Amino acid sequence: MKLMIVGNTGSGKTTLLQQLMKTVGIDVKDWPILVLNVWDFAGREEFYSTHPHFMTQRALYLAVYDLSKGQAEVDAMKPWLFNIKARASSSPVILVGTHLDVSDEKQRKACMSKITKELLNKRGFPAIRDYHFVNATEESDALAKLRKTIINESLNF
Amino acid sequence: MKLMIVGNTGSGKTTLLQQLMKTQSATVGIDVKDWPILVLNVWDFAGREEFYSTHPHFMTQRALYLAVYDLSKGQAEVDAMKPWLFNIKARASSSPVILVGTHLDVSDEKQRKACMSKITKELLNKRGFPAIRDYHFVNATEESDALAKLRKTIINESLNFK
Ligand SMILES: Nc1nc2c(ncn2[C@@H]2O[C@H](COP(=O)(O)OP(=O)(O)O)[C@@H](O)[C@H]2O)c(=O)[nH]1
Ligand SMILES: Nc1nc2c(ncn2[C@@H]2O[C@H](COP(=O)(O)OP(=O)(O)O)[C@@H](O)[C@H]2O)c(=O)[nH]1
Ligand SMILES: [Mg+2]
Ligand SMILES: [Mg+2]
Repeated sequence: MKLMIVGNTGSGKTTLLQQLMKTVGIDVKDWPILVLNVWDFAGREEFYSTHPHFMTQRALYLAVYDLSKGQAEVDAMKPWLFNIKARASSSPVILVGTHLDVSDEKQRKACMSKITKELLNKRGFPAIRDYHFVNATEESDALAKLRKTIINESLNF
Repeated sequence: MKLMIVGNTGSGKTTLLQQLMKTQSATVGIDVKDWPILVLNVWDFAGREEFYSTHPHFMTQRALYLAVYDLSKGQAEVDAMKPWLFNIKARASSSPVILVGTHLDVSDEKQRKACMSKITKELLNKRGFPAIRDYHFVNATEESDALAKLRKTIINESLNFK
């Protein structure tokens, strides 16, 4: 299923691949011939960063959902939270509802009540550190706050 | 730090990242970007099947490797492969590996004998390196018989690996 292209930088890995199929640290492509999931690594540092330890222990999560689709999308977050918990116990999560610009207040408050009650303080869900509602298509106050929360969480982990 | 962006397709994950950073599928399944602020290694998952695909079981136990070196730099590059091979071994003792020397077009005939000799006697059938299935020498920039043989080896081993 996966084809990993490894070796040192400048050896021709990306060039070889586009020729077979006929810098970014890690490039992930599908190759239909049987479909192979191809992982193109720039060098040793990038391969090392995929060790299961970093992948499962050293990660912080943005769980993103479309608020304009209403509280069922918040429900759609539960399977994600169980999966995230199973990858790591200690994985902190920030929930982000997008499409705020095309959401009603009934939806925003319902989703928040849902979040507050059903997701916010539960074992074994991950620790959900904050939640945000944003128009993801533009710069805004709320998006800048989300940006700061992501920084604060990365530093304090 | 890794930042893993998850959720279902079309929820705005890639749009949200682009906005945050301003400071077959229609979309890439997994996109991996560095974000300098502290550098965040950001992994943007299109959806559930893509996140699933990164389970450590699939990452470490369901992977075939193309181990690439520059043959115009000579037998020292074949030596450079040994650390890679120990590393691949540590992920799964069973990982199949195909070795490929590029830059054939700017290498000597002797360069290459030395590499093949080196590969043959130091890497080929060795407890515990991984399972080195084949080796090839190619100009990676063009179609060739040699590249077509490599393409075939990849199909063959992949199918055998399944
Ligand atoms: N002449 C020649 N140049 C090559 C060959 N393979 C790669 N290159 C050149 O090597 C350089 C590095 O290639 P790249 O594909 O970026 O290497 P990567 O870091 O391993 O992904 C590029 O300028 C390629 O065009 C080859 O077989 N022959
Ligand atoms: N109106 C609006 N559209 C959004 C928002 N976030 C994402 N979109 C749109 O949703 C569609 C899918 O976004 P994309 O980033 O591809 O979602 P992904 O599949 O989760 O990566 C695009 O047409 C975006 O412009 C938002 O907050 N408001
Ligand atoms: Mg490359
Ligand atoms: Mg996307």
